[PDB]
Amino acid sequence: MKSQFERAKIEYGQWGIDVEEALERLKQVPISIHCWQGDDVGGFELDYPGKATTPEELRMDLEKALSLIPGKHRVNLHAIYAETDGKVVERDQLEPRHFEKWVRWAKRHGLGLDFNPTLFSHEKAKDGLTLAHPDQAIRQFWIDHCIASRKIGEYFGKELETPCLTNIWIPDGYKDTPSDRLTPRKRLKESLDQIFAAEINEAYNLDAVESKLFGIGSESYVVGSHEFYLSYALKNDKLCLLDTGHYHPTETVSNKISAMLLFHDKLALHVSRPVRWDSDHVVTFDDELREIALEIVRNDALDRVLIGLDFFDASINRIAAWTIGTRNVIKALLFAMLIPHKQLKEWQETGDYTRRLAVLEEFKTYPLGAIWNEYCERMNVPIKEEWLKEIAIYEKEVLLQR
Amino acid sequence: KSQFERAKIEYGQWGIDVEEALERLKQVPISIHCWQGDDVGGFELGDYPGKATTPEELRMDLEKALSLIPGKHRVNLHAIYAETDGKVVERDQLEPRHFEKWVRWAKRHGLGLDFNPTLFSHEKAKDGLTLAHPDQAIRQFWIDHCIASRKIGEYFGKELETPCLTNIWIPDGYKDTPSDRLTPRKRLKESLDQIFAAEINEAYNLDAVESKLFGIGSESYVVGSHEFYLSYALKNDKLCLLDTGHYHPTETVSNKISAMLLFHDKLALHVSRPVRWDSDHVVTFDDELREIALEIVRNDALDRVLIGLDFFDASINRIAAWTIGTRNVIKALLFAMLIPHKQLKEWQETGDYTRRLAVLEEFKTYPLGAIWNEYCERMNVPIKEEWLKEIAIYEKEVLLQR
Repeated sequence: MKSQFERAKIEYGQWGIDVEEALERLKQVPISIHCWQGDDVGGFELDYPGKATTPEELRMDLEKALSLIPGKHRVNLHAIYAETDGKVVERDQLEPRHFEKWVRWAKRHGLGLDFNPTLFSHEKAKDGLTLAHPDQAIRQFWIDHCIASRKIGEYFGKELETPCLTNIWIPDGYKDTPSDRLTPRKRLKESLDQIFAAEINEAYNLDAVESKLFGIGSESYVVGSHEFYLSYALKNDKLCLLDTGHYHPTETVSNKISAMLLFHDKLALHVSRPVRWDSDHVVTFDDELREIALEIVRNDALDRVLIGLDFFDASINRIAAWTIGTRNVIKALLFAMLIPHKQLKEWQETGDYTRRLAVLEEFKTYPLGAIWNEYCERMNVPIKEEWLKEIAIYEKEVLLQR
Repeated sequence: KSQFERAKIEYGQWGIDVEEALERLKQVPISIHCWQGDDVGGFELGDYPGKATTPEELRMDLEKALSLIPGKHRVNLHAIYAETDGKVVERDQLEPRHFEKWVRWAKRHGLGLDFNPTLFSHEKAKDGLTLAHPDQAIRQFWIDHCIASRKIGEYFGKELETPCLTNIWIPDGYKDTPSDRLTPRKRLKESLDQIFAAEINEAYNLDAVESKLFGIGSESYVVGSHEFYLSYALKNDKLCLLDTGHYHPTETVSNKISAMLLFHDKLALHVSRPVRWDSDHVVTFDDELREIALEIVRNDALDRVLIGLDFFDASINRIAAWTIGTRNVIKALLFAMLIPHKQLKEWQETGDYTRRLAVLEEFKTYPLGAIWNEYCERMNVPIKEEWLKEIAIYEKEVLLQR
């Protein structure tokens, strides 16, 4: 087989694409994978079979997937994954102790940890408003929670010697047509001001705001819109986090990256396949994923774009969702590394649209597979479909016994 | 007129004061664009007949339309509308002297002027790049044209004692998939920086940037994107101009006003009807326009939102196009002012989504016509359809003879 790799490399090398430099480079990009795929977003507070229902089930499940995904990565956690020890602990009261085990496990595995406060599935979120709720006592609870979550993020970064991204997503909005779009937004601004009042060293923690266009039950209006967070983050030196499923029909995260890189040091990204609404299907190796990777790489933004997954498909093997999802994004970055950017750029500069079109096109049939397979061999994860066998045995022996 | 009086009582029962609304309405200026009158030809060195051919014709046509539009408004001029007395003047050499006849006309009619540099239909725009052209000599030339345009808007403001909005819209982009989305944008940023270097008093001039998603010739990519402009304008304390035809399918300006007023002092808005692309059909009294009006009125923003028209329809009478469109945005403002905000606000704060919905819906049949008709008589413009006569007469007696 390995001649295929040698032969593949001379094809890319005829363009001066150094595949050895690309693999060296790819090796180091971490992808933050999301814990909630493992237990259908259950968490530990107070239809496909085999989910995790237990911290020790979830960590094992994560290990299984990680061992099938080449490289070294991070795990992205939600506050409701706190380990309380059988004590009822309220969300405004969560503390570094409540994530001690996660941090120990991450250290053990060489992982980073990213965090999120949870502002859904909760008594105090029942009216569909949280940070932007009319009642001052509700807003304050959620504020205290977010502040607690930042503290927990600071804890992660200090402990793991890699900054944690603490991302705020709120569900706040209305099912139907609002009579006031201004007042809830105003309240959101005021809540976020208070959440970010205390400074945290950015070696330990970075904050992100995540917009959404609509959700089920928040259909006609959501408070934390794209224009809102884009202005807020820029005003207050915060990261925007972009979810490829959180935008308009035909709306493109690839088109935004480059523009944001001009005005923001760093940018955060959640990848998820939306199908007609924000369905959070599993990421696929598709045109827009390739296009994103091209922007990341082309723009020399590998350390500037913090790449994460977010999807929850309960219709298939969940270890498999993780392994497919993450291998696709890696494959896309690899493909983007294997593009002749200099010639493509020069062609664009000189108005040679004919060649720019032609080669972009011709590169879609370059031996990507052979480069992808060799990289899997060296990074000790199974090649091509062989990772399926590993999942089948773990389904039989572990998942199907639960 | 007793008809008016019964209507005033239906509204007054919610505590809406029609006389107060009418007096606020009378105050609001709408910026009417000159280029509808000559089909965007300008005066630089099949369809409906009798378009303006010369500035005197164009001014007559505008006077006519204005005579049918209730209130006191403004005219938005494009640089190609310079009067250069038979001389060729390059766009970078344009001075206030080339607009004194417009300013003398404006002053004599009590009109404000708004302005735009002209960055299209020119030898130096043939590649479909302008401020973002790879060639430094091209960029520099258009930079100079924009600077010179800011001085002209300054002239306007000094002269008319209302500040001029000088808006930048550029056609820059690529037909097909670009291989570099960042560098043209870095260039656009740099150009703009230069354009805005010289300070000018906000009493005389305000600058705005207009994002588009896409046009003919530029389908895949537009340098001056929404995200780009939003950040630019925020960092550099400049205005955003939103064009209701410049966005995604299902994407609304009405959902953005509230977010932007939370971070920008002032906003500009062009209204036009997009039919499936940025087609610039004549504005109609529709759902989104009403919803735009609602946002402006209920967010207290009648002095914060600079409202203008942008549309070029050649299939119908051009004076009618202005009178329909401006009459529609004024009609929509009136509509908004006659909505019981206080109660609807309070109901949302309360959770009474049933009354919010019911009542917004019942107001759809309130006697708007009777108020609108009274208004038009008070303001000395024909009522209902009767302005068609003046148009028919004008067409026979003037536009036939052209």
